[PDB]
Amino acid sequence: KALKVRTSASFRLPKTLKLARSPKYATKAVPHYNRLDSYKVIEQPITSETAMKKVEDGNTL
RNA sequence: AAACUUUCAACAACGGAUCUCUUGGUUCUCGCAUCGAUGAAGAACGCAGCGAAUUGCGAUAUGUAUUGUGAAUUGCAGAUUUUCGUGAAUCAUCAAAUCUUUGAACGCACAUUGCGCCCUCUGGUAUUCCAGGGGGCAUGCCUGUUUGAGCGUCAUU
Repeated sequence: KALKVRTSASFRLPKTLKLARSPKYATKAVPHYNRLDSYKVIEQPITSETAMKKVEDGNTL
């Protein structure tokens, strides 16, 4: 007894212990290898003659 | 008389009838029961040495694995010797995988390849910033879970 004197007439939802995930098995099972590798990002270089201008003269492959 | 018009012939056009064909349909019978949040159906964009479509598949992209078959594929090119072999093939089979972006579509959005937050790791002086790799975060309901709320309500110091 001697109850909780409150000030806010507004009764908000009382902050509580939001527990985190501790799942009994991995959903994915095997972590997937990198979607987008080094080699998989950059495919072919270019041979359009006006790129080979830009390579040699501008220093941009 | 010629030209012309007409009729009719052979040959030639035009045109695609007829005939004959037929990997399509068609109805009838029989057998079976098997989609999907373990992401279905559908879509989008891709992917072939040379593909536009089709067919197949998903950045492991006309496939990988497995098994069988036992030498193809074939338009060209090309391999490779694997041809008394754990092994050819646009083969069959198919139980292992991959399965972009989507889509019931599920972080929140969605005429946008937009905008977040969390966990973890690696870069950059980094718990907080950025970036990269991974794994997440939908709603309802259910069973439990812990955390709580109500002088709803009981019993105690």
